[PDB]
Amino acid sequence: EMEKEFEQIDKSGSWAAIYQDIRHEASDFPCRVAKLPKNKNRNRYRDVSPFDHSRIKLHQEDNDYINASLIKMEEAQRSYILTQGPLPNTCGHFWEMVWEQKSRGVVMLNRVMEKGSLKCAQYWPQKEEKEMIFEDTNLKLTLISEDIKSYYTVRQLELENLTTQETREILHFHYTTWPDFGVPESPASFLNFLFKVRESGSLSPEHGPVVVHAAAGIGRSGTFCLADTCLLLMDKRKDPSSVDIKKVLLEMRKFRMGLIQTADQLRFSYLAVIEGAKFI
Repeated sequence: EMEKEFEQIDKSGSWAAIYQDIRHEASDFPCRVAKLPKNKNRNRYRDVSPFDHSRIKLHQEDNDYINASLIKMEEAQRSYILTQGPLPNTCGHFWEMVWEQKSRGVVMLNRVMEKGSLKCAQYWPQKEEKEMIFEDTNLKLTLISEDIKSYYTVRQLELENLTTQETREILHFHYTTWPDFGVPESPASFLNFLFKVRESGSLSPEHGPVVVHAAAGIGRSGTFCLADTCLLLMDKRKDPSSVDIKKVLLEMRKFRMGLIQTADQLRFSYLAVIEGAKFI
C-alpha cells in the first residue's frame, strides 16, 4: 500500500526531510486583507493568516473579515472551513460565519486550556439554562444536550438569528484527548472521532461546509481534513493505491497555510489514513 512508503520512511528516519520538502513545495499566496490595520484585533496571535483568494467573507458591509478559509476538495466533492479558535471578541463573527455558510457541524480539535494556557474563548455555553447572546451579530446560542464520551464530546446547540427569528440545530464535535505535546500514540481514537463526525451528516453535501478549528500553531485541523479526504478518495477511485497523501496535502495547502505543522504530525497523518483505510 502507501504503508510500504510509510515503513520505508521509518527505516531511513527521513520524516524531517520529506516534511521540509512538502513545506518548500507548498503554495504561497497573499493575505493582504488579513494584514490590514483594521483587522489586527481579529487575528489570533501566532496563528496562521488566511490567503485572500480563499477567505470566508462575513455578510456585513463594514468589516467582512474573519480568519478562516474555504478548502474545496473537488475530486473528493468535500468542503471544509478551517478557522482559528475564536477570540474573546470574534465569537460573534465565528457564529455569524457558521450561520451564513449554512454549516451543520463545528469540529473542535483542542481543549479550552492546554499547557496551562487558554487556547480559545469559551465560545459556546456550558449549561442549558445559561444561554449566550452575541450582541454584535444578533445571534443567540443555546446548549440543547451534551454527551461526554471517553475521547470526545458531542453537543447539540441551537443557533437562532435574532433578526429573522429563524433557528438552526448545530452539532459540536469536540475531540478532547489530543495530547498537550506531540501526536497520539495510536490513531484509533482520532478515526472513531472522524467517523462520528461523518455519521452525523455534518460533512455531507446537503449542508454547508463543516467549520473545523484547533489552537495557534498546533495544527490538527489539516490532519482531520487530510485524513477524511484521502480516505474518501481511496473509497471512490478505481485504483485506491494511487491516493498520494503528499499530493493531497499539497493540493489542500493551496487553500490555507499550516495544515500540518510538524514532521511528527505528517507521520501521524500517514498513520491515520493507513489504519482508517484498513478499517474501511
